[PDB]
Amino acid sequence: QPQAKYRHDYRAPDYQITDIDLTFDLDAQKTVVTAVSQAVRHGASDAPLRLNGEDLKLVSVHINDEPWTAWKEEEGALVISNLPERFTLKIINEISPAANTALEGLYQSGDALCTQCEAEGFRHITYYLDRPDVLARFTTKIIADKIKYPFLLSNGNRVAQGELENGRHWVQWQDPFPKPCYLFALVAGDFDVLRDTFTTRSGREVALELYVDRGNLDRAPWAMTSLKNSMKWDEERFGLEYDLDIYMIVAVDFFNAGAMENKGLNIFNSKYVLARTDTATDKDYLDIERVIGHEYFHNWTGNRVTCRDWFQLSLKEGLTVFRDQEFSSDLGSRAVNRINNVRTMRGLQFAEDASPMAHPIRPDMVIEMNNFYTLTVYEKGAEVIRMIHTLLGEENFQKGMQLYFERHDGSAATCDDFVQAMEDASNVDLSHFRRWYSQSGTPIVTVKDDYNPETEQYTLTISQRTPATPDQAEKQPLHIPFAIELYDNEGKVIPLQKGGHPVNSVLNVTQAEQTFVFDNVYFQPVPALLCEFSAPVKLEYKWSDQQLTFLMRHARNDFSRWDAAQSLLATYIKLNVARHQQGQPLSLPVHVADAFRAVLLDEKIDPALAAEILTLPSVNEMAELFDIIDPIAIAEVREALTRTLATELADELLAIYNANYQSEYRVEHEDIAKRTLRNACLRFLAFGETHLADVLVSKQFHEANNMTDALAALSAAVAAQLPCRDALMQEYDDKWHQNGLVMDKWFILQATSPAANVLETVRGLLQHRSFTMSNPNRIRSLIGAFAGSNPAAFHAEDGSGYLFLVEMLTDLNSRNPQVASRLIEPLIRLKRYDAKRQEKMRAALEQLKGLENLSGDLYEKITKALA
Ligand code: NA
Ligand code: NA
Ligand code: NA
Ligand code: NA
Ligand code: NA
Ligand code: NA
Ligand code: NA
Ligand SMILES: [Zn+2]
Repeated sequence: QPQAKYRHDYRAPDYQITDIDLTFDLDAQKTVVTAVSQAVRHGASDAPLRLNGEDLKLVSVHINDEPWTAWKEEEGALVISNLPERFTLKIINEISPAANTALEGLYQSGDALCTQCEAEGFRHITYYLDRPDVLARFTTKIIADKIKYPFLLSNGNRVAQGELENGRHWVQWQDPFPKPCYLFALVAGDFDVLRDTFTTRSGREVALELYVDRGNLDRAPWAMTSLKNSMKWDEERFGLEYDLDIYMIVAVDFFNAGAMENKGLNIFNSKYVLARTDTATDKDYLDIERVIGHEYFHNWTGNRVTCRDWFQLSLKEGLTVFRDQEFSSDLGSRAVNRINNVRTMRGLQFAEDASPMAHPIRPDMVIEMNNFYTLTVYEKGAEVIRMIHTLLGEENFQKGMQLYFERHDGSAATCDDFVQAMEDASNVDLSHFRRWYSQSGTPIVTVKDDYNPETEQYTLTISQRTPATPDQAEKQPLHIPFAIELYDNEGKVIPLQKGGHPVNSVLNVTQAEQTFVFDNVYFQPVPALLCEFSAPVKLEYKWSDQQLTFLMRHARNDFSRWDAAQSLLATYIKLNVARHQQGQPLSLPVHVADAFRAVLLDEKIDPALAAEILTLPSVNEMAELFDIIDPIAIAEVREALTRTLATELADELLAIYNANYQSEYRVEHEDIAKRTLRNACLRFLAFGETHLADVLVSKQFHEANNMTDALAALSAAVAAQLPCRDALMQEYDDKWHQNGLVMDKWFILQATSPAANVLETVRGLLQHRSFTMSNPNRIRSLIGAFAGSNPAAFHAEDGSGYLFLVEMLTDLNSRNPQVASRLIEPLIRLKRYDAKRQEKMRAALEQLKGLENLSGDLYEKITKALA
């Protein structure tokens, strides 16, 4: 029942706050906050100051040290009337970190106290202008028990400290950069601290401090290393240096999201900090690197230039995601990064864009802004930034970055400001391109071709449309950069030209329908279309199998080779799902299996690329091939396809598995790539002849000298239901039960198991010694993984998965609505399923709609879903 807010309602605030002096008298049960703000009236003389506040106990209100009588509290607010044009506001209020189970505001993480203020959490700390176009200079004094909280941290530099009576002490911090309150942070606790330094290119020496729970210093150096790598890369690639003297990171165990870019004092979920080779996989290492980079990158794209309002979230997030992908891609394998980001787009983001929650990357309407930290705003947002990069090229794109910062450094900006900077600096016209900000849904691009041997011309007829979405009945054509390459019979690229002039290979597809003609095409080409996934679109082209296997062999970009393989598999995934619905077993032409045999035996192919080709689309990517999802058929077909390839390629699989053995473990990209290939081979081998598979898998688990290899073996034992499974699963538990992060991997394998009794096991794990409903990571690794990553069990025909999720959400709605709203997502996809499943999913949603004290977070999603 809160009301929707609308982007078109934006208005400049009636009051600004320029400076705020905060004091916290910290205690888990009762913290007392004193906030002295210097305010200035911009609006009308008679306009009251309206402060946001949630669950605060107001103690006093003074204006220039006069106790104020002209105020009132209303729902979510303190409204203060009859004010001068400039004045000092002082508010004292109380809060209770220990009661804060939602983990928004000031809360408790184990024995630590920490904050999360984005999007609107600072209002849970004191009454404030909790909107990101109000930027203020903060000073923060923190008073606490010295033994319990020996480290008292906030943004910026320490400027004062003292000791008090009765075992208390205090520290005061000042951050010279004006900031919106969402970037405020405070941490209090007892930590081990890893300290290091980075010297910027101009010579600024930056102290780096990573704070971790006592005992975890053995797991901190990789995050420190990645922080230095991120700082170096931002200098080399974007020309950006860190702007303060200290960079602090705190790893906390209780955190709803991944991490948070609070200026000078980032707060991280420990999953994105803590690694050592026996606890963390290669993928953990690269996610640490990604996320460390991402928060660092926000220092410019988010902090030095922030968001005018929350509808502009993608201005920081699309651009910072783009930056983290570029970082990862530059340091590591660009092809593997691009592949993975495309898998995410097509299999997860396209599903959101086809859901009741569909929105443009710059939303128009929001009820609960924490619901809009989405695949769309992030991943599609980054694809839009990448399109700009495609249209401008690197040099002009960097000119646009520089112009963006020159204009907006020190302020809150809009998506439109950013696009204008890019357009003005490059002289590329982005007026049509802007529609990508305002239109939801995934465009479908249909391509037909014609080769004319009399004129040696090749013609592409390209059409686009975006189907209506629930949020938008009106859709219009976009400016779609559509990259192509044309290949002759020997696999060489044909120069693109027309009328004697070269033609850019990025075509501008701007109309509902258009034709493009290329001259001097001396041989009928095989096209590579939408190269490097040049726009976030569904491609419709009538490929032959042979065109696709030809691209798998000859395409110049590794991405195109993988993508061609995906298009080849899509045909046969669809075929086999229809078969499955008719009771018929898997059918695959011999020449398809041969294409994958060729990948395995090709000596020149990068193993990173080979590994991706040999990784089948996930059940989520497979679901996107279909209008109506049959999750049981998809799961069974994926397995049958794995078993068919395991049998047909058994000898080649074992040979490549053995050839990529590595005795040394290194977190190095060539090594990672070999190991990904070897483990991609193991997945198939696990589905071969049982006794061979069992031996191979058990052996890898017991001989692994690193968690990447041990987990790959354990996961294969679960997936193929091998005899060794229960023993290996018990061993892992017995060894790792005290380590939450490591047990998350195990809860995911339990939740995603193909066993017939998976729900009964998942329910039993609610009582496991390593599980707790108080920890978001545990919740997501057991309950989220079941609902979101085991659609076949979640969607069991008896409706048991939906009932289970309802029960869990009934708890989480009151305990932690943000995590609840993450976990409801699979139920809101009901219209993609068959009538009988829809009926049960609607019944489940209607039960949740009637919960007493329904959170705004759930209410928004439930009302869209039931419409
Ligand atoms: Na201000
Ligand atoms: Na001040
Ligand atoms: Na309130
Ligand atoms: Na690279
Ligand atoms: Na054709
Ligand atoms: Na054709
Ligand atoms: Na437990
Ligand atoms: Zn971010």
